[PDB]
Amino acid sequence: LAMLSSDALSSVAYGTEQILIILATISAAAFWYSIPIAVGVLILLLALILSYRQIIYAYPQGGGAYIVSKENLGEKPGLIAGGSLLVDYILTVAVSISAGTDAITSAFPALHDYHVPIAIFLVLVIMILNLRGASILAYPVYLFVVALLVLIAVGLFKLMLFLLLKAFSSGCSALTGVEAISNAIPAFKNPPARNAARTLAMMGILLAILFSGITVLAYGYGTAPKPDETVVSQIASETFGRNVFYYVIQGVTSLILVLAANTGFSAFPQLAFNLARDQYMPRMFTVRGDRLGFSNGIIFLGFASIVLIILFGGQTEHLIPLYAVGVFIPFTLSQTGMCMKWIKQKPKGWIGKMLINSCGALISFMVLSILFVTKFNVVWPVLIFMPIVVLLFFAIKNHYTAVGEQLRIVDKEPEEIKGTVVIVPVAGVTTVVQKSIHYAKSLSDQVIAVHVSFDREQEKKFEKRWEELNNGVRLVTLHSSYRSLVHPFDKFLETVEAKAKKEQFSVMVLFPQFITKKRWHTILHNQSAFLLRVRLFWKKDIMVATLPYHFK
Amino acid sequence: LAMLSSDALSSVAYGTEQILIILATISAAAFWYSIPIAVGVLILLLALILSYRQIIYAYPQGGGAYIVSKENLGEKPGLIAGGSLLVDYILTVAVSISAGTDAITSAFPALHDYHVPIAIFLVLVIMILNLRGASILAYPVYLFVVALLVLIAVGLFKLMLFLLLKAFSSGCSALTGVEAISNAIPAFKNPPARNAARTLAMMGILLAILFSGITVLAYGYGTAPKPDETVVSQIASETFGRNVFYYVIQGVTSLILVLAANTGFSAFPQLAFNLARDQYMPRMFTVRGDRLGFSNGIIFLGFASIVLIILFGGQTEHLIPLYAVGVFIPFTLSQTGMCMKWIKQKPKGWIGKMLINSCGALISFMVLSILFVTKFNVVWPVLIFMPIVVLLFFAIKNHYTAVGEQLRIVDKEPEEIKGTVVIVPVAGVTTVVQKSIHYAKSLSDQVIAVHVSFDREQEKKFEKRWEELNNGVRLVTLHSSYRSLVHPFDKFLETVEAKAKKEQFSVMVLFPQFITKKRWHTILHNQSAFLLRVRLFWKKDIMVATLPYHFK
Ligand SMILES: Nc1ncnc2c1ncn2[C@@H]1O[C@@H]2COP(=O)(O)O[C@H]3[C@@H](O)[C@H](n4cnc5c(N)ncnc54)O[C@@H]3COP(=O)(O)O[C@H]2[C@H]1O
Ligand SMILES: Nc1ncnc2c1ncn2[C@@H]1O[C@@H]2COP(=O)(O)O[C@H]3[C@@H](O)[C@H](n4cnc5c(N)ncnc54)O[C@@H]3COP(=O)(O)O[C@H]2[C@H]1O
Repeated sequence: LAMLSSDALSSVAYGTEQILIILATISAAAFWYSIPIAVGVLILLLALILSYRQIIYAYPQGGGAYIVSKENLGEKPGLIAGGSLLVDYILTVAVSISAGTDAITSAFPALHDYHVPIAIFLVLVIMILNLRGASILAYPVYLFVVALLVLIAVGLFKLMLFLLLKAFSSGCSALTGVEAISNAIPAFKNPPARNAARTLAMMGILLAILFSGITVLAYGYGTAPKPDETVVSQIASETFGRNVFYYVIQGVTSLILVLAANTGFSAFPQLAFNLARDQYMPRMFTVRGDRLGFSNGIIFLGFASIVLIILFGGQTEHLIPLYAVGVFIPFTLSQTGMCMKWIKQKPKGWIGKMLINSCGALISFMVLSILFVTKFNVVWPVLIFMPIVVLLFFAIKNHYTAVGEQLRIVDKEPEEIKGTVVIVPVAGVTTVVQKSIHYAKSLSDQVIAVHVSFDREQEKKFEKRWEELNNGVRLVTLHSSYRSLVHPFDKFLETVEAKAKKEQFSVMVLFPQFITKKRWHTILHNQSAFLLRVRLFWKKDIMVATLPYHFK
Repeated sequence: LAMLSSDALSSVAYGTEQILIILATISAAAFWYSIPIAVGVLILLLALILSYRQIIYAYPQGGGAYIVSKENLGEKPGLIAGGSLLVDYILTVAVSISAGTDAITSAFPALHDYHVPIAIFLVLVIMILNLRGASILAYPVYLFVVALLVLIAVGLFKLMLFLLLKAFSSGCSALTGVEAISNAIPAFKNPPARNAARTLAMMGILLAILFSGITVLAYGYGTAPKPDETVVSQIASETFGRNVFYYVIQGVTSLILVLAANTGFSAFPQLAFNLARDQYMPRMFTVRGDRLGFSNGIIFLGFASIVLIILFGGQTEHLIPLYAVGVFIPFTLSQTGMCMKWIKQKPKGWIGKMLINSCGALISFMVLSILFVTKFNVVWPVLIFMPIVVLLFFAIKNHYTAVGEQLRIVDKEPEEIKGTVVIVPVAGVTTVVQKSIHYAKSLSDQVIAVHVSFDREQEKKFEKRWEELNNGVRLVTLHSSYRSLVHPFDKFLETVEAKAKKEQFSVMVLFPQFITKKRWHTILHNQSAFLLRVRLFWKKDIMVATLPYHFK
């Protein structure tokens, strides 16, 4: 469960802190109310757990909060859930990294001045880790569970209305990672659905225990959220006095928050694939296992997290309502979808599932409404992003539908080709030119070599050296008055294409891609051919073949 | 002259300011010494002018300070001059933009807090202007000349030892733009050499007049360099009292400094071409007039100027010794090269050219030595960049020489090809697939279509739809258990390449590049083919042809 429960188990490092921050606007003595609200949050958690249990039972293939919110409501709610899951992933990496840096700064207060630099550094190291592709993502979660359990144990040993709703919303903001198991069902044992339901029940129990313990410890110690450190940090400090175990707790908390960010990065492509299978995201994302869109997606979430951690300054309190909205819109849409699927169907336990999902959906909608009407000064990014991202999804869907309409219809075959002319541009006669012209002669005749010379005498010397060469292909030296390569070439191209069309031939070009095993010679070599392809050979409907001449 | 004299004529906005800053460490009363040093700088200017006059006479083709410093000394000094000209261009854009922003902030003191933001904004707007490719670059220079001439006139109307060497160096740092005419000789009238010499003489006279007037006005007004504004700004303010004409002077000064930055950007590719013609810079830069390396070069100088304006904070005083070193190393190397060319040859006026170039070279070497031993805390970027850039130039030269050795030698022709097999991967039968397979059948037989299916039933449906299609090409459905596209494909590729080699055939692949006239659909369409080309078709020596299927 660890590799998937990272998000939810790490949420306790800031759930109680958010509750206390919202309850600190009244007075310190109001911290009493942090005890009921917490269990109230747990109540919602119950519903969510129960609700999502049904989802793993409902969709063994693994749908999370998108398939449920698309197959049940319709196109627009499904795309809204998808866009909100995307913003949930961006906020997951942002908030998890911000809280990890805040925990580190709590451990080492001298670093507190450099909060956003270490934050962007952590984002960048996670980006690099997820760009170059385990059991190293399961030890930190178990360490965090053990450390927090023993911290709760020793804390108990030592110990032995609108604003309330705002606190309830900001505390439910500690329930964000529950979607991970519903998204990653297909990664389980032989009974995937039952095993995933069991492990999500274990996740719910463990998260409830951790959150309740942290809240009761915060109540007992009478702690308050200092801008310098988290509430869990204060609990550990007041329980163990900044000893080795306190530093262990801080390091493990930071590690699990980094791990939660990593889970956000590694679970975004699951959303991208679920969307691109429905023609809403680019087809590059359809090949999930080959990691095609993985690099682009990691780049995008890394840059978005950087932007949302610099604009918001790394203060997790100012980013947590954005995260709560981004994770609770999919919650509401998913629970509403489960409710609608239940009412449309007639299963045996119809009434119980009805009531549970309806209660959960109402609670989640109430929470997100409060987040809207309370922290709008930090939730307006949702109101500017969801329209943009959903309109982008719909634009992609419209484009793919138009392409399908203009492509599925097979029509009359084109006119029969009676041969090809292969223009083989040459810089200087080398082994690469010899190989390319040999292959061109293999493909067809009329192998027209062309050299766009920049000097008349050099042109004559090159033509003489060509006449020395034994290849029997006609070569055309085009003189360019200034150091140009496109205009003479495209003039010759127009002439040769007109001649080929009159003789009914298909124009083809060879561009030997000189490849050297050094990974930085690509800027040096064959960078004058990408010019030709981009400029005058992808606008003419002309085949442009590349011969990978390797270097040794 | 304006489009080339922008740099030198804009240097007066900060030359006298630098002189006064260096002379302000003693006392305000030391500003008297700003009068002799200025004319002393003028003396050096004379030599430089004279020296570079000879260069336009020596090299009508246009060599500036690189060809002179390569054809006369040798490889290492020539590459040192090239690298130092590159750092001179980076510092030209950086310092010119920084001084322009400083002049703007002088005009509008409320903007002085946002100095580096407006600086990076100006760098970015010049980058955009020089990325998308006049007479709009000549009016600002003439306006600046007229404004400063009338300012000098009204200023005269109103008015009617180691540290000294440091001031002399920082004042000679106002002589930076002289290289522009020597670089852009070929852009002149029918007698290019004589006309360029005449216009550089006019440049020298005008720059001397402007600098002498500004220095004498600074002496007369007793002005001192305030961190808030330039010396020319103080002159204009004390002469015209922040009237409309003072704002005109400030705006025109900022405009000409922006224009100087633009000249740096637009003259860097001249250096890049002069280097790549000698195999020291990538061959992408050889095609100067077609603007191949222009985009990469503009990107590089823009980012380097951003780095050197953020690290140095936009303070032109802390960037001006870097600029002076970067412009005076090429000065010294060029004058030494002219001296050595004179001594090796035996021209009529041998002794005069000898003495002039020797005096200029000694003065320039002394200036750069003082810049080294005085402002090293801001000149260490040269000491970390010149080794890197010169070693990079030598690495490129070695790589190109090795490639020439391994390529110029034409060897025995490869074995004769007896035909080709064209693998034509297919996603779904469309018009694009029909066109690509028609072209493949045109090229050769054994048109092997392949479909890497992700679902068995979908595979059967696709095969049935193919059998419905009339094309007589064998199709292979490869089943991938997970959503992959490389591994099944490269296994099939290994098998088919082995079969082709046994039958002695050359493997070829077709990848129809779906092009839509929208400039942002490239992320959507045909992004699963770049995967194949990069992953398993540029490591196998397999021709990879792309068919530009346009969209309508
Ligand atoms: N003598 C030499 N010294 C060092 N490196 C050498 C070399 N001869 C070839 N190479 C390297 O091998 C690549 C093979 O270029 P090729 O001449 O086959 O094929 C050329 C030709 O098809 C076309 N092309 C480039 N310049 C051209 C020109 N001036 N006139 C006509 N076609 C040109 O672009 C292709 C690649 O051009 P690019 O020069 O970027 O790419 C060259 C260059 O990177
Ligand atoms: N039914 C449809 N709906 C919407 N857009 C459609 C479409 N059919 C084709 N296109 C668009 O046209 C491009 C032409 O792809 P084609 O199938 O010729 O050529 C394919 C094929 O040669 C290869 N390829 C991609 N997926 C493959 C797969 N699953 N199995 C085998 N080859 C594949 O890569 C080429 C380009 O793939 P990609 O899909 O990026 O590129 C596709 C896609 O962008």
